Amino acid sequence: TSRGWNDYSCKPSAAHPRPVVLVHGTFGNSIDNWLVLAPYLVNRGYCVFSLDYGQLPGVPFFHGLGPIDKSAEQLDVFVDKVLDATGAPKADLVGHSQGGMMPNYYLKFLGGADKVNALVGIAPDNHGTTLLGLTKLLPFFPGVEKFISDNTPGLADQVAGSPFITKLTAGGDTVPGVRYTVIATKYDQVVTPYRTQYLDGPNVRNVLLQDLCPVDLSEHVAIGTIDRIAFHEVANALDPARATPTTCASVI
Ligand SMILES: [Zn+2]
Ligand SMILES: [Zn+2]
Ligand SMILES: [Zn+2]
Ligand SMILES: [Zn+2]
Repeated sequence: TSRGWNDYSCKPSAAHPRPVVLVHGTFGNSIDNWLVLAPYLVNRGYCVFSLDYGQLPGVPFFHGLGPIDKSAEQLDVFVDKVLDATGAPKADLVGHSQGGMMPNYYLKFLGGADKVNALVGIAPDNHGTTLLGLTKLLPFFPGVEKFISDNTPGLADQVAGSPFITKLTAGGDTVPGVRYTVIATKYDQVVTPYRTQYLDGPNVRNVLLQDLCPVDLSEHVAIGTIDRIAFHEVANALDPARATPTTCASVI
């Protein structure tokens, strides 16, 4: 097999020689965040893999809740396991929200630079957010509310000015060797101002969703779960040689 989703017998083809690792957001998991994007990439011939991270005992389905440094270590082990199995030298990473930000910890402090070619962030909180902003996720994930507080570490670590965010962004945003893409939406209600999602460096491409389609009004959750315009742009970043401009026509 040269395509699949969590199929560890998958072997990346010559057209798509790097396997893709998908990294969910806050309150997400390896399956539900990626019900549209994973098949979408499988149909374009990628070997796709998705991990669970930040699990809290007694809270199935809703992850990204444990300490984000520990989450980055889970990502570390998971990428090694995907590379050990596929044979490939490097993986490409796609992440939504927390999952677009957390891999920068792996890249910067756990030697992920070696093992990663590209990091694509969809609505990533790259310089953190507020607890108030994170509460705007709750209507999409009701039932998680009773198991969390302001001290839930996966939430507190995302707060702009936290010890975690301070450590992560003390130096520059990027690490040499890696191609970074950020896809943001101006209607983001969770991570504001939305420009703080953007990365800075020589090898960064920041993209505003509404530049691609002016009438795509996706907010924070939609952009990383169901938005095919966003996902077309993800497919461009994963294979820049065969990229084609993303317009409203990608909505199907
Ligand atoms: Zn499910
Ligand atoms: Zn899970
Ligand atoms: Zn390692
Ligand atoms: Zn920065």
